[PDB]
Amino acid sequence: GMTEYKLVVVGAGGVGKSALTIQLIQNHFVDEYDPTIEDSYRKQVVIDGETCLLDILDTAGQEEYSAMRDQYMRTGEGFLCVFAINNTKSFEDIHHYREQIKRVKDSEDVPMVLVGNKSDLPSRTVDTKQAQDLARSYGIPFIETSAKTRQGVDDAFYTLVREIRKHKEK
Ligand SMILES: Nc1nc2c(ncn2[C@@H]2O[C@H](COP(=O)(O)OP(=O)(O)O)[C@@H](O)[C@H]2O)c(=O)[nH]1
Ligand SMILES: [Mg+2]
Repeated sequence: GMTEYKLVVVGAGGVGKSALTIQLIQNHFVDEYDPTIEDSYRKQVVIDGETCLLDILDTAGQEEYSAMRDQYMRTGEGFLCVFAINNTKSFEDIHHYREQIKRVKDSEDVPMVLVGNKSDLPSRTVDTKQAQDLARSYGIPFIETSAKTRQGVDDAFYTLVREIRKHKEK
């Protein structure tokens, strides 16, 4: 089969994980989607000339059993850590997601991208400078997205793929 990249979208409820995933996969903005639904989506894409499959888990938080969380984190190759630029708590929550993924994968080298979503809104509590500082501290890219307008969306996911490639070549 063509190469598959197993991506996982994490972040607080309300940041736009589902909207980002559906915009990536289907090229439409779904502005109401139950925050408690967790599902995987697939799309065949071309990234830097490589035809590949993205297998994307749109997470929704706690699981029936924590073992289910640990399972998807171990299976997942790269993580989109999403906050909303107008929600400081969601940004603070990134610290927890960063830690939890590393802790489960038992790794200090996990492909991730920091995503600040909802960039179409003028309302903002997290300045780009602050988000860049966090991404720098993690050694990962930072991308601002709007799932609403699709700005930055392919970049966020394709950049994550490129981070996975960097990890795999070691
Ligand atoms: N303006 C704007 N609203 C967004 C964006 N992404 C998501 N939303 C809205 O934010 C809310 C939460 O989005 P959702 O995708 O359900 O977030 P999730 O809980 O992280 O899956 C919904 O009201 C969406 O319409 C965005 O980029 N811009
Ligand atoms: Mg959702």
